[PDB]
Amino acid sequence: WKASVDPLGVVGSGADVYLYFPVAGNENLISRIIENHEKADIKKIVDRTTAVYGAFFARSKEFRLFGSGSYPYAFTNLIFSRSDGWASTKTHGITYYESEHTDVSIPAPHFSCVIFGSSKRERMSKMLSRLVNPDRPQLPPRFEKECTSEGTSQTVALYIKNGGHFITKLLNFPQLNLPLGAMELYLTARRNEYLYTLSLQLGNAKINFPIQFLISRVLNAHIHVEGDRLIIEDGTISAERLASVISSLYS
Repeated sequence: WKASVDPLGVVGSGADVYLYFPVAGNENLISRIIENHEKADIKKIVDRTTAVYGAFFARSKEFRLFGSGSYPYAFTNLIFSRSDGWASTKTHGITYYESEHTDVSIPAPHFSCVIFGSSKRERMSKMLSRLVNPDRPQLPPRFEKECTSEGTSQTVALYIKNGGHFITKLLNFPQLNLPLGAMELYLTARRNEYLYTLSLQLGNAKINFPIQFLISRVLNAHIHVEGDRLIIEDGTISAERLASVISSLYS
């Protein structure tokens, strides 16, 4: 069953936000996000991970994460200590570790699964069943491309169904509840900030040159419209604010 695993089919269909982080080049950002949510075992896992695939579900308030990495027995044995509030349970052989808000499995030496969030978060055995029968989420072409680029790219990818709501956060405005569609967002680290490009689905709504210029100057970015999509390129956001924007999905 480990022969062919699509991590996006494992985190599941129907998410409000899909995320992909190559760990190399994005260490500080991922550390900050983890810190915002509460400890050592998760950081330890990340330090052995090459790529993280994530899905956030607003209704059940949870993140589901899948990591590709190297998780040998000598490593796993030394984490999930009961003095840290981790309980283990035994199941087709696999061990599950549970805590108040975080469940973790290492179902094979190169895969990790983490489910974090409210008491309505998915059961680990249900996520693990998607190792055998995966879901089939639909993702945009560059997001799909980034997901198979580990080693060649360090671009962080997000796909956000409610792009209206996210754009206000990302651009530091207040919550307006804009009538806009899906957003694709691609970021790459420069020093302590991120450079990004995004596309935002506008629908039939027009955006005139005045609103365009003002956002543009606010962001110090190149902006244009293509068909029904607003394209922003060369925007910047600090790694600290980016981490907060992502963290703020939960709570």
